[PDB]
Amino acid sequence: NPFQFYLTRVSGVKPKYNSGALHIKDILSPLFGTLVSSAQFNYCFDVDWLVKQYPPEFRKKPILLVHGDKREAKAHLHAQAKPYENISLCQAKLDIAFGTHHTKMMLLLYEEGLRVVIHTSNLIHADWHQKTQGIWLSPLYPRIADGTHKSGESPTHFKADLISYLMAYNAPSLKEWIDVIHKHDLSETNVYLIGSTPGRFQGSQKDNWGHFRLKKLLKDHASSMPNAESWPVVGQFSSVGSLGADESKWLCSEFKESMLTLGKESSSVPLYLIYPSVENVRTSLEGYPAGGSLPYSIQTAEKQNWLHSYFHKWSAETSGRSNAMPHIKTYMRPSPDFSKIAWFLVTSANLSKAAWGALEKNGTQLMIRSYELGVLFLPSAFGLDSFKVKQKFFAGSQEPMATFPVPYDLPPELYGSKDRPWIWNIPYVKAPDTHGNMWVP
Repeated sequence: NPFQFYLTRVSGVKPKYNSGALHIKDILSPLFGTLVSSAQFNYCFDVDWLVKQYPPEFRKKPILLVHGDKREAKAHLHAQAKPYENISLCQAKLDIAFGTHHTKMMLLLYEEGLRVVIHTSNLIHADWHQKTQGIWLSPLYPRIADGTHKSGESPTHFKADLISYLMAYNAPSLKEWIDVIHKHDLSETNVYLIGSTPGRFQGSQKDNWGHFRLKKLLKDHASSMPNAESWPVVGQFSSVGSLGADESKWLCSEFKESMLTLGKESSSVPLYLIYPSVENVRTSLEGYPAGGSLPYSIQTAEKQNWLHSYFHKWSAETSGRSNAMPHIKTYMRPSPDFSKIAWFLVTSANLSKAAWGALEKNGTQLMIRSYELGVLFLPSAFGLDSFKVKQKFFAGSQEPMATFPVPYDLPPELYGSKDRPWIWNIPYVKAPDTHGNMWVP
């Protein structure tokens, strides 16, 4: 299939729902390539666990961990890695307050070429065990021969855009990876990179990152259709930032405005937000502890009760994952009957200004606090005008190159009047979870 979009394996679902899913041990297997070295960009690391996911024959190859931890957290990560002489660390600079290094990416250098993996899971056992997580696997990119001058660039500009993302760190260990990427041919890549890096972007730079980057790609590489105003926007995420006292402050002004862009020309567009309810979490495979990875605080939520009228339950019968709580984040533009989509984005970015950017200085500057990274699937990059939605995620549909695997059910289902968004720091003592426990933070 052309999309190379996968879910992680879920322990406890029937095998038909894991056939075609990937565990981290599969990604790092010798079948994917003969590993020389690797870089693991992430937020949270269990180093003992991570080294054990590499094949035994590859466990002494150099590994670079790219993280954003400071102070005692930084010391803790260094102490985790100290037993492993082959592990180096790169601390990503976070010079704006309340930012984090959230990007989840593997750079895998092999004897045979290079691969890039952009995904949504932390490098801890629980993120790969019973959660819904998303992975994009690049092609095996071959080396460009010594002495040959060619760009190695794709029609989506992925090579230059990945180098641009790594340049933003201003880090010597990542300049080494930039030089690796320069030496490989990434021309087969059919996705667009959408990154966030921390900073204040004006002028020539405003469209490089965050939601203005999305807007620019949709302006330039998508077409508007008649009745575009009836094509909804769907956003699906595992954490919610402080969005302001009403929808006009950010969500339905600048964020929705970027998401509804199509084509170059100059709003009643429905907006569906998918976020687990308390009942989704209680009845999940993990039970209430799944909610330790859904970090919405009561202090934030009680400032924006207007937001919850946009919320829809998690449901994923299409992939057998209704009880596997989502840590994937996705954004997409379905048709009014949800049978087609104009584009699909899988990313680390949750529904927050820190991740997507907030306009400042009278709309001339986009300020971003965090590192995030995702890949955008546009029909034009596949010779198509729209994607047909795959009816069953792991099924064999008659036109796989035209048929996009959406991992959750459409249309999304609105919360009922008794439902509440999962809020992780209040107790739930009315009904026990699948393991027989309550939640008492």
